[PDB]
Amino acid sequence: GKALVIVESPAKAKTINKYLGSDYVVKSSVGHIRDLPTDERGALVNRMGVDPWHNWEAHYEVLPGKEKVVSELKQLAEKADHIYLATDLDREGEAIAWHLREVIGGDDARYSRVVFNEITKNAIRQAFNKPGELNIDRVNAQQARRFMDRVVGYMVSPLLWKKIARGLSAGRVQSVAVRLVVEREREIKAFVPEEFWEVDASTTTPSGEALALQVTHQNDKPFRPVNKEQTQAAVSLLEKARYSVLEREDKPTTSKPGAPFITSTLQQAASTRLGFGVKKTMMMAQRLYEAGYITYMRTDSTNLSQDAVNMVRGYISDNFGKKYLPESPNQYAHEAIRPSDVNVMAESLKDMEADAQKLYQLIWRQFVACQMTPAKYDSTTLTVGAGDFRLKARGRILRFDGWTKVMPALILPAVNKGDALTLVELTPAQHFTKPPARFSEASLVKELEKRGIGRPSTYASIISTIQDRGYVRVENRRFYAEKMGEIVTDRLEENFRELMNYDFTAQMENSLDQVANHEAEWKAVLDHFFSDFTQQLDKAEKDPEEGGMRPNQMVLTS
Ligand SMILES: Cc1cn([C@H]2C[C@H](O)[C@@H](COP(=O)(O)O)O2)c(=O)[nH]c1=O
Repeated sequence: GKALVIVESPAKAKTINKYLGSDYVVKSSVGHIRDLPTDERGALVNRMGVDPWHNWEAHYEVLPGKEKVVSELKQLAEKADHIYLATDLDREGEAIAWHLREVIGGDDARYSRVVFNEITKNAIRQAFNKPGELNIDRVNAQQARRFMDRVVGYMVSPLLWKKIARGLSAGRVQSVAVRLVVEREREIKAFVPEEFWEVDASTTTPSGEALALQVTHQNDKPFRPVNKEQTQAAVSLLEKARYSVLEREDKPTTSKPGAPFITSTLQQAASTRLGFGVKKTMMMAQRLYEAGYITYMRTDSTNLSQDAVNMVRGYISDNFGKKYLPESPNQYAHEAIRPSDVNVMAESLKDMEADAQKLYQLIWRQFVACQMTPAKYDSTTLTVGAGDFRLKARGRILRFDGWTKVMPALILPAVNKGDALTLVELTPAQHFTKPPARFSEASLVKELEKRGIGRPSTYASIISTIQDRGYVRVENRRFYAEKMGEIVTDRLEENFRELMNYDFTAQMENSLDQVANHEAEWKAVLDHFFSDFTQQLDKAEKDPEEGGMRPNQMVLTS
């Protein structure tokens, strides 16, 4: 009679229940149901639940207490015509859907795998309207990832305990992420500030208005003294010069709004704008999503659907006006993270705490803004001559706010070419170059994406998973490398070159995408991975005098 619909959480079940008819019975598996534990050695194989020596055979086990949950599903399955798997659209979502279908058993024809990137009336309709099949390639991709991660962790770690210290850990990508922080740490420790000066000038227009200028050239060459004397020398020359407006240029400029958020950009914005960490932002994001307020929070696509863009353009038109609505929609190049209904304001959210509302507001503003016209400004650039010196002044005036209208609310004098300015005061100032900035959780993710290391679905885990391991720590919202973090990084770099290499790591991601798109077979990809890995691991175990990993020692004076 009725149909069975399975989701992974209660909150997701309630929201989706609002859009599924009487013939549907929604049920949340409430968790993962089944998963993995916690030249071959049976001991290692059981702890991992994967066998690199018997063609990657796995040993999945239902989770604790989840046994009664299993039987409850089987019952609902026998009294339902069709079974719908409505797990989240990403790969682990596909895998979770796979585990459900394995555990419940039955004919494959009995199953369907729905896909949706937001939980709305219209989205849930098209989802169950044209349902698809479980994509085994996306499943194979997800498991391959879990398998190699497991292999690196359970096989490299034992070596680290023997060579460095008990309790240490290793991570396929985790170690690579730690390397970036370790290199940044070392950069900062070795940086040597450099002295360089600047000179500003206070002048008067003929009328008598105040005009501030900064020295840019001397002898037509850039002006950049490096000590106190070089400056005073230039200062006393400038004190006698006759100042005049050698040139004026007025050009209209514009500023365009940013593209709609994606996982990485969202985290950075949340961290920069609201001081939210990656974990905080991703938990609220998911909470808003499962509540039906925003689209799926794991994406690297900045695209927007036709309806989404048409609903927003209408909003801009009713609430802002003709001059804010571009002629044609803005096209940036799955969907971006955006509100599900542009007409629902942050203040109208129900089950959400203050910060989850602030995040929604941020997402809302970005979305609305990206579809509005750009801001217009009238820039002015005055160039002033004085002896062999050339000075400059910058000024900007807003003419049309455009997109900045949806963001919170927030001047050179009049002079013609050839006018004489009167010197009033000369102000020298000493500065010094700064060392590279420290990574933030979000910035680190940003760096990872730039290098193609993470994936919208692993960033948060990567970030969290490299902490409380004694390698890197967050202090004042910034990353700091610990000594043990450098100790382990050099070891891995010397004895696991390929695994620590940035290009090889990014390549693995491409590698994994290829399995998902049927451009590669998962076991073959795992075999090649294991081959390179065990060759590295074998040499690492040898005594250092044969090229093996160095011990964390320090011999006497003997
Ligand atoms: C669930 C999950 C998905 N993903 C991804 C990467 C892909 O961009 C995305 C879906 O891609 P696909 O449509 O090509 O299969 O799922 C991860 O990287 N890690 C995860 O844990």
